[PDB]
Amino acid sequence: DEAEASKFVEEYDRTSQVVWNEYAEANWNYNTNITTETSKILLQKNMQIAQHTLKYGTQARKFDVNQLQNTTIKRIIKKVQDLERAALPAQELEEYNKILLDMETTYSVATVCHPQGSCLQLEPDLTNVMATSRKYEDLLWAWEGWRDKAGRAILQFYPKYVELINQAARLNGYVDAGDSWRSMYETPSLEQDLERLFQELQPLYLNLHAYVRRALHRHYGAQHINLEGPIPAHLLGNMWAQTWSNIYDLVVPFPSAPSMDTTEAMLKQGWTPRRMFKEADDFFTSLGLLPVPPEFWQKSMLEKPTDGREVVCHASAWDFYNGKDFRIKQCTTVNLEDLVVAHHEMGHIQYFMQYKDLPVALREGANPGFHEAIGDVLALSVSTPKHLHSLNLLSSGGSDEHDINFLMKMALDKIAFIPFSYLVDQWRWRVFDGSITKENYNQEWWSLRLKYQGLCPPVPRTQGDFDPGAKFHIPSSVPYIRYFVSFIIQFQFHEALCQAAGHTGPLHKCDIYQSKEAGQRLATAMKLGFSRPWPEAMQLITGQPQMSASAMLSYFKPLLDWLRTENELHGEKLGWPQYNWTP
Ligand SMILES: *[C@@H]1O[C@H](CO[C@@H]2O[C@@H](C)[C@@H](O)[C@@H](O)[C@@H]2O)[C@@H](O[C@@H]2O[C@H](CO)[C@@H](O[C@@H]3O[C@H](CO)[C@@H](O)[C@H](O[C@@H]4O[C@H](CO)[C@@H](O)[C@H](O)[C@@H]4O)[C@@H]3O)[C@H](O)[C@H]2NC(C)=O)[C@H](O)[C@H]1NC(C)=O
Ligand SMILES: *[C@@H]1O[C@H](CO)[C@@H](O)[C@H](O)[C@H]1NC(C)=O
Ligand SMILES: [Cl-]
Ligand SMILES: [Cl-]
Ligand SMILES: [Zn+2]
Repeated sequence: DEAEASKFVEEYDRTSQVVWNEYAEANWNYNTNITTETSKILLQKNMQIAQHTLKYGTQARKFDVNQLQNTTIKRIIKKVQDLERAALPAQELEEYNKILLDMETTYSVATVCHPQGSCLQLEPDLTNVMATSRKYEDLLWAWEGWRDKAGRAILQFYPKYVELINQAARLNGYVDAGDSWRSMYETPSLEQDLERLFQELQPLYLNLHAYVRRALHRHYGAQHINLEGPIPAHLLGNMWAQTWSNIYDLVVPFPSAPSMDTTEAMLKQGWTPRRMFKEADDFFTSLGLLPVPPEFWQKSMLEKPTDGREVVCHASAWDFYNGKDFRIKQCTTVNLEDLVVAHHEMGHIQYFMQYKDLPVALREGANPGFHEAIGDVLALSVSTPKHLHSLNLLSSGGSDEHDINFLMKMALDKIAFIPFSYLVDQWRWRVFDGSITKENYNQEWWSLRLKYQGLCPPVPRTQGDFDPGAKFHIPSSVPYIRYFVSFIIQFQFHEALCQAAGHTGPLHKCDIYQSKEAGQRLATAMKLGFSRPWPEAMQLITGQPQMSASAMLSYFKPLLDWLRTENELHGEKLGWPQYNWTP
């Protein structure tokens, strides 16, 4: 048993390093160069990695894991027993691989055209319309057009995708794909834990929602906003209304305290995508954390190519499983939003670099939420008016009015995201368990959009619509609950790191730049990779083991007080009791 187990793990690790590296190369080549040739080569490398996964997975299942002495070895073998998609018979596997490729390509190439006129891509064109347009009809054209072209096109693939991903999950001992995905957390209480955290953020979200709804009523008119109903989904400055910070101009608490056009500041000062990533790299090293290798700068795709290549523009970070080659792929735009995204992606890279010496099976975050949180933690400090001023992107600080303005800007991103990030996998888990059929995909999506976010579609949906498909993570088959987890725990990390850095005063005023004490907490946790259950890494960072909304609540407490006073004086009804309302 124990000698065979150790040898197996050693053999698994050295062979996986080679196969995964080769696969990552082909995957990268496709993602940064969408052609028939790179598609063919990718689909072929799929079969190579599946061969390897089957070989070692079949072998791993011969071990009685719960009868093994060593913890690290037992944990590796348990994981290898899960073949994931390689559990599918050859015919279903090739079909599944092709479906995944087809969905990603469809989404990444979709355009929205005026007749006899120009065609708009999602990045940057439609994103910019959603962020900057203040015309109801122009916002609707982009919102609907994007769903018409990307969402509807995904529908033909989705039922078969569901069938095949569920089949793979069952062949690996799970009840469905949702079961398989949730198991990434190793937390039996997950669904209830997440529900409790969501409920805790309700007073803050409802108050933000009511305040923003009033400001939209002001701008877009009484005929288009029901002050007791859900908010039309196209008015929040973002394609998915998942973050609302682009309508800051419509909702400024104290318009007498003006803040700098940060984008114009970045453009004027000649900021480029490369500069944005260099500044992120500097923040990590200021903490005593690792710099990205010279290779990163050579091989990364940090901006949309202009040589005619079709690419997957959605930001992502890549581990090539050799401990040397790490890359980011991002169609970076020069603005504050993408500066935050650059930091998020550099957090993934930092995690890769930190756990690079673990066996490849353990080269994952403590849970998927941890991997998402790292970059966002640093970005919280980056976002402070004090720090932005030090980058010469803001002029100031430290009036109460500028303070509530700052908290509002942060809430529009961080608070608004809470119900959306909770909502995506509530929908998918119910698709995977068979409670939502292909007949009810869209209707149940909107039911949840209403229930959790208090949003309504600006135009009634019809048969053939598949709005979930217009969101990257759906055709791309990337689990989403990690983002909800991330947003809760990143505030816990911020609080702990700030304490470790000797910050006193309001949490939202903390900037951990150059804190070696903060860097050390992060490094120790990240080095664990997936080697221990996640509460150990939580414990290392925060001095306790639990997920908790208390840090986020504390961060936003002065804003909650302000919102309650403001909403009360205008007599807002919190929530959307007129829930059937649409515009
Ligand atoms: C359970 O098994 C794990 C895994 O073991 C490893 O993989 C197996 C498949 C097999 O190949 C086996 O031989 C191999 O060890 C054990 O985890 C390892 O534990 C050791 C000792 O704790 C770790 O050794 C460190 O190695 C790293 C570099 O690889 C060094 O940084 C470090 O070097 C020194 O540390 C000492 C501290 O005493 C200092 O004096 C020095 O300054 C220097 O820093 C260690 O030598 C090793 O990293 C672990 N490997 C993995 C993969 O986790 C584990 O010990 C076993 N547990 C039990 C209960 O036996
Ligand atoms: C894009 O992919 C094609 C395969 O069709 C390849 O020939 C070409 O070299 C690639 N271009 C770049 C920029 O690498
Ligand atoms: Cl939608
Ligand atoms: Cl996840
Ligand atoms: Zn991420």
